[PDB]
Amino acid sequence: QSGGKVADYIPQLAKFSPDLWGVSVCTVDGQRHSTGDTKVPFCLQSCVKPLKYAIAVNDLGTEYVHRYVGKEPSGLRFNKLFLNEDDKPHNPMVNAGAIVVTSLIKQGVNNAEKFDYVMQFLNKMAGNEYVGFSNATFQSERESGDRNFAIGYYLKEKKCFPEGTDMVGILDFYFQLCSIEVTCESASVMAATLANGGFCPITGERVLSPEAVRNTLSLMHSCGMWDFSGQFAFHVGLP
Amino acid sequence: QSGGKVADYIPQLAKFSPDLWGVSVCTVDGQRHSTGDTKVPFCLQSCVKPLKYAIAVNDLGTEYVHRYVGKEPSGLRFNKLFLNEDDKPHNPMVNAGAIVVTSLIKQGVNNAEKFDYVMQFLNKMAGNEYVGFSNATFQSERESGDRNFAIGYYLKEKKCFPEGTDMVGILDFYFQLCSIEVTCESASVMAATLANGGFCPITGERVLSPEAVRNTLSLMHSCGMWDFSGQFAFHVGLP
Amino acid sequence: QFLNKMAGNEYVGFSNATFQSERESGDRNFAIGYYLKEKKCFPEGTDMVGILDFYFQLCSIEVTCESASVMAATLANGGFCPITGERVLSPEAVRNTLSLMHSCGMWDFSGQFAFHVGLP
Amino acid sequence: LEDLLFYTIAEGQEKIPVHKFITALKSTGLRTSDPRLKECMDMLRLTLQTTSDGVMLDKDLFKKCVQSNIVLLTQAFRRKFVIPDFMSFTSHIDELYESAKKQSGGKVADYIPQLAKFSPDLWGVSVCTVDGQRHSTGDTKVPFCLQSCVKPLKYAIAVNDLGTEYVHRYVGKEPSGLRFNKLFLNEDDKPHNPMVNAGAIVVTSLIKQGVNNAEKFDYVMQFLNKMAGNEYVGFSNATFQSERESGDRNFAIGYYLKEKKCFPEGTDMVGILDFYFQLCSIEVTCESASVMAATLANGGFCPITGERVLSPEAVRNTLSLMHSCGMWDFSGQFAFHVGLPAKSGVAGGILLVVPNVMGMMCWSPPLDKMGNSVKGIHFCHDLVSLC
Ligand SMILES: NC(=O)CC[C@H](N)C(=O)O
Repeated sequence: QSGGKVADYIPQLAKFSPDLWGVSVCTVDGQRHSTGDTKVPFCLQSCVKPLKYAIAVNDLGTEYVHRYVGKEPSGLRFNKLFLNEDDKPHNPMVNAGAIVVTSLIKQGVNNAEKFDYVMQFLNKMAGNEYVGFSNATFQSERESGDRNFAIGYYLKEKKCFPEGTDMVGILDFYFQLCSIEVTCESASVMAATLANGGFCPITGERVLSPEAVRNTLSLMHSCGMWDFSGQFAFHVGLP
Repeated sequence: QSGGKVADYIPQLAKFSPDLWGVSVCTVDGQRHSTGDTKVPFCLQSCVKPLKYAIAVNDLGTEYVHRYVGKEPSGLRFNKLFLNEDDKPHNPMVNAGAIVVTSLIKQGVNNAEKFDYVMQFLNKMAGNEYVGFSNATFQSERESGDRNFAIGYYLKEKKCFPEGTDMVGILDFYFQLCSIEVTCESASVMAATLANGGFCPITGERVLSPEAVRNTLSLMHSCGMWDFSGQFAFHVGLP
Repeated sequence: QFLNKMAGNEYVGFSNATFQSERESGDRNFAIGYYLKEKKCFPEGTDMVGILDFYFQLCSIEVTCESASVMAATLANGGFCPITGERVLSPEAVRNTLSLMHSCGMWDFSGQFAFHVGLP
Repeated sequence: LEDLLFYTIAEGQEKIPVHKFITALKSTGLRTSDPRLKECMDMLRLTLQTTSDGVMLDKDLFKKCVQSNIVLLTQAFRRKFVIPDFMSFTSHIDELYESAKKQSGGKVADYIPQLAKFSPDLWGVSVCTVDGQRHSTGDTKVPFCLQSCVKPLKYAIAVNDLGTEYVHRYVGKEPSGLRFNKLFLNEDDKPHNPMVNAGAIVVTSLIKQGVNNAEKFDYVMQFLNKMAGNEYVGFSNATFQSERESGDRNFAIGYYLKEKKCFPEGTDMVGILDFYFQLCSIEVTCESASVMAATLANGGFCPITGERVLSPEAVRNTLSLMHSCGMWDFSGQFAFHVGLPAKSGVAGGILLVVPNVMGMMCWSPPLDKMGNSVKGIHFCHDLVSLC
């Protein structure tokens, strides 16, 4: 297959060649295998949202997490800015829900220790694999991502944020979470910890509560593919 | 629980008592059990749509069925009048998709044989149980149902109908299909034929193809509960 | 300076108290500005944040009713100040802004205002 | 010519096992992950699955297979490298490591609270030579930030890209004699040298002035990766979120420089300051940083790749600047006792350079009151006293 249309916005993402292709496999027990360009690092744009939702749930309880976000598919593009009948984001998967669930994690703590905590937790989840940070793609999407700023200002205007929260710092933190880079082999440990009962497939450590894993699996099955989620559940039927 | 708000439109449907409540259960093997007032007949409004979708798929092939209807959730009420980017209904569960899939079932033959055909399939699925027809709720919702007429005329204006199809007759046939009434015990035989691989749990015969059963099960799991489908999959996770 | 020329050197102040507010609390305007920046409907080489702050400053100007009586009177004339008689606005600009105020100068109430009052 | 050295490795037998071939290769100090011998390494890999003998290499296969690395292997296996008897050198390094482990020091980090989380007993030393010999001990695999140790590197980048006259049009080349946090300029209202914070800010203001930060960081990271031989050059975002909400002396210095109008025309101070924080937030390991200070120990040529990175003029200029004022107020004492071009930082790293011989890296989170690691200074003193 050929496809095309790599990336127009975020010009740092457009520098990748279109013929890059790699697939990594890791099972629950530890059986792993990879082919292609699996050693090349790449960013984790929008793929960290189920992970950060799991972190927020495991830290704060699902009722307190869903006090501010819904659990329904939006039915439109993730860039489209609108709320439900209750003036809330539709799901954590879309940009508004991602911003709100970034607001929940460690509300009384500054950005540096928040990033340190989430990076330590994700490294524990990854079995101390390679988890980097592409600062080149963080300088981009910050000076060029304008739709996310509009969504954040709309959410601040609708007063859907938790009290005593700065919108600009939370949006920058969300950009930092989106700017995390992993390889395909390192991301094979991802989607395997939550494929298990919250335990790491390699180290066997206790990482996530089973409730958080079940909730994020249900959310990925429901609206984990934007408008293509219905067709994906119809044909593939996998989270 | 109490609830409230029985039915505003379809004034024939508003005559039911608010404390009326019963549950019937039937399994794949054949054993069944029911409690309460299960013998009382009631209309199958908006519940026959997975059944008619299964009939249409089993008779026409899923590619020809989905040539006109998409397979994505809408995210809004079933009475809402809008289409997707491709000027098509989002899914067969909403009213527009139901109208389009009723337009496909035996398009070359008039209503008199079409109703007999779908009633024969419904009786074969039900194992010759009670499948009645509440004419009182068919005379109502035809003189008072106005949103369906607007939706059908919008679909005709968008030219999403098959060639050589009358809008008014197909809409009347859709009303007739929605006006079919069954009891709780009789409807318990339904949703068990498609719980099996298309085989009737009572007669042991074959009714539906496994592909049609899988397709309608996936669609009902995805967007079979309107805007509450996401919450239903989150909490219950059953079609 | 030009608005003072239009006002005939009347009282035109600047309420800084209402400028500090609506800057830390006006969030819908920021969303609109970022949406316009995302849609690329700005002139080339223009900073969105500074332009939005300038727009807030223009909205933060304060005048009295007597000073605002000279307002809507230079443009009620042929662009000349009713008091000083100086050349202020070109007649084309006055005609265009009068037509725009007559058309959509009252938000959703503009149609009813033109139906009943029928004045810009 | 490879046959005689292969027979010298051999004891008379024509067939030599691969286990014997990898034996004593570590004695030569050349690691197996060198891209120069990546042809030979890929040869060994492909012959390991397909040999039909089991762990064998044979003379004639070695003769026919090696087609581009004859010179390097001949220089390596006849002890033609600049540092012979590498076992004695590693024993000396281990003895100095054991001697330096006795000291305690203290005062790890007060400001940048993310930097204060490091263990005070962490200690590691990495060594790399010009030819390609390398050896590391201790905690050499732990990543750490390159705070103030990237300033000679960015100065070399700026000089190599802009010319020394254009670089020094804005920055002087004299030591200051005070701390790097001190806010003052020279008689001509210019930063004293690129090593202190003001000079670092001004030289970050010069690199690709017409391009935004997104491509500037990619450019400097490409140069750093070419210098490091595609080793681990990461980015610690945790220490970049800190030192931005808590680093106030740098903001005051930047505003003072903006007031003095020493910046190039059409430059935004805040963006350049953020880019400077990003440049100082780059993290590396001791092994990865050992590849650095060896490219500039050579004539701008990377010891691992063998390619060309920097002009010799830039290398000479940054070596002279590191020799002159590479240790803040301790530069005079360091030249008096050690007399080698080295650069320190608030992280704890020491970029000790021996010109045309070998490069080093010493990591110690505890710091002196002046701004240098106590263990690294003691290690350098013991090294210059012994060898
Ligand atoms: N040694 C250093 O000062 C490192 C530079 C760093 N930006 C700081 O101001 O701390």
